Amino acid sequence: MNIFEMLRIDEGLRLKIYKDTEGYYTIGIGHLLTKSPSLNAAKSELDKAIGRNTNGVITKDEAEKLFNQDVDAAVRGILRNAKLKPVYDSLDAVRRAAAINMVFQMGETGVAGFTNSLRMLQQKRWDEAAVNLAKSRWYNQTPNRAKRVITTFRTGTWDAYK
Ligand SMILES: CCc1ccccc1
Ligand SMILES: [Cl-]
Ligand SMILES: [Cl-]
Repeated sequence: MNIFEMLRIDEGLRLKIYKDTEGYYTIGIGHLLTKSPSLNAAKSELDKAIGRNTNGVITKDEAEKLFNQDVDAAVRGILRNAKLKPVYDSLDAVRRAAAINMVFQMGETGVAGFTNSLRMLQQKRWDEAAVNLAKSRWYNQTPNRAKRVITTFRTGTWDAYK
C-alpha cells in the first residue's frame, strides 16, 4: 500500500467541482480550489490549474495529474518545515505516509499546530501520541478518517486501510 492509494481512499475522486467537508470548492482527489464562497472564483481557479477552459469539469487524467502535484507539494512542504522535518525523518515508511496524509488534508500550518503530538511521535510513544492526536478539532470533525490515520501512527501498519 502506498500514500497515493491511501489518499485516494480518504479523499475519493470527483470530476466535477464539489464542496468538501468544510464547505469549500474542491475537485478531483481532494484538490482544494478556493475558500471563497464564489463558484466563479472556483471555476477560475480551476481553469488556471488545468490550463484550459474546463467549465467545472475535468478528466480522470487531469485529476490524477493535480493529485501527483499535490502529494509532491505536501512532502516538499514537510521537508522545508523546520518543525516538521525532524519528526518526519525519524519515522518509518508507513508512518511517514500518515504524516503526509495529515498535511495534505489540513496544510502545513495546521499540522505544525500539533506540537505535543509531534514531540510524542518523535519519541516513538505511539499510544500516547495516538491519544493526544484524538484531542483535536480534526478528530471531532472527520472522526473516521482521523481514526484511520491515528491507527496508522499507532501501529505502523496499514491495517486501518485493509
Ligand atoms: C503531526 C503529524 C506529522 C508528523 C510529522 C510530519 C508531519 C506531520
Ligand atoms: Cl495548482
Ligand atoms: Cl470522517
